[PDB]
Amino acid sequence: HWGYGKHNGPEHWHKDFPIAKGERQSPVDIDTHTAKYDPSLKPLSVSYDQATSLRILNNGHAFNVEFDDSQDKAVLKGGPLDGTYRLIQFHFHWGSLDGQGSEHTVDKKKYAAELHLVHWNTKYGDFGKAVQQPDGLAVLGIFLKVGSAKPGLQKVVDVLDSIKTKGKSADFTNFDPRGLLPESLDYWTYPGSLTTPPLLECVTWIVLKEPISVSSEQVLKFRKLNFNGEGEPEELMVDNWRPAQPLKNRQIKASFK
Ligand SMILES: CCc1c(F)c(F)c(S(N)(=O)=O)c(F)c1F
Ligand SMILES: OC[C@H]1O[C@@H](O)[C@H](O)[C@@H](O)[C@@H]1O
Ligand SMILES: [Zn+2]
Repeated sequence: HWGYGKHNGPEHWHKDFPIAKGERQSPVDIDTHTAKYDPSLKPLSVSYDQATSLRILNNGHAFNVEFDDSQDKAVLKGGPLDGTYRLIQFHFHWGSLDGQGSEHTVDKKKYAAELHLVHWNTKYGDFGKAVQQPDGLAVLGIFLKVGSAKPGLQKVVDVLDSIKTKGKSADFTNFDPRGLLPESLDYWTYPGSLTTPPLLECVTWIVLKEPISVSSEQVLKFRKLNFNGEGEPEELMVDNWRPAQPLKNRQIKASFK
């Protein structure tokens, strides 16, 4: 099955998932000079006060923090979005070293990691139907740099020892994703895809300009996770990022002048 290694990684995905070579693949490099301020973007609304986290899962590619999306609690709206998008999960991509790990790049700069908060468009009823639509998903992407610790991340860090290997999960209730946001909501936006197989072209990407800082100790604990299952030879879960893909017939819009 697909992964991030030499024999199953991003350069192989197109064989099982030919959309990998499609017209609106993600991630992309964000050329800050070419991105254009868009006055038609409405204010972005990140409304996470009633979020209900449930569980954290090592899926063999990353770890997902899952939310109760059975009703409108944690939602994203405004900006480029038409209607209401409900938070279903978040996860990260990260590197083996601090100089790589992000999926999006900014003027070709790679960050140490990238957080993805995944939301589905409520007009389609469920996530599965949403991923059959060109506007089914909105992913809020947040870069991580290594510096001061992010206090709101520590609860995630401290549970990772209990989900070291593929297929392990743990209760993860009462986690507040507001503690993972930077101060500014300035963002870039463009139409793209899932960055993992099945690579479906359903996503409105909203990538925040301001990174969050996490400590070296925090990201080092991400790097102790395993891609493999329990009892199998250890393959550290590192470098679980897809590189930038061709922009093709797309423009990146900026929320800020
Ligand atoms: C199918 C579940 C799923 C992912 F596994 C995933 F990695 C992403 S991503 N990296 O594009 O944010 C999604 F948006 C997503 F919906
Ligand atoms: O034709 C002019 C238009 O070209 C488009 O490619 C740009 O996105 C618009 O901002 C611009 O007004
Ligand atoms: Zn992701």
